[PDB]
Amino acid sequence: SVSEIQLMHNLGKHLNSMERVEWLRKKLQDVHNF
Amino acid sequence: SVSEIQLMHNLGKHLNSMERVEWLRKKLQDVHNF
Amino acid sequence: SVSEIQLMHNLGKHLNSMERVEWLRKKLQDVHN
Repeated sequence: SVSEIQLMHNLGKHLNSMERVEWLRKKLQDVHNF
Repeated sequence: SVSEIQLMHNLGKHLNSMERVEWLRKKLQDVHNF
Repeated sequence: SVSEIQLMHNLGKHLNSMERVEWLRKKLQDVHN
């Protein structure tokens, strides 16, 4: 049904969310430093 | 300062985590019809 | 979707080949010296 390009798009968004959440968790001490 | 192989392994872990959620969702959907 | 599982699985297989080839390439470069 859903094209491969749409699954790839949705998977890409989920991957971005994972990566951005973990990035912020790691750099949260640096963000407080300002 | 992180290796290319490491970037690949970290991407692969995220992908594998998403895959396990989908596998479990499918297994539960079958099971709930008993 | 099981077509989502198929995609994810095939992407994981491509990534595993990319890592193996990348590992070999790096072992070749390290010896090129």
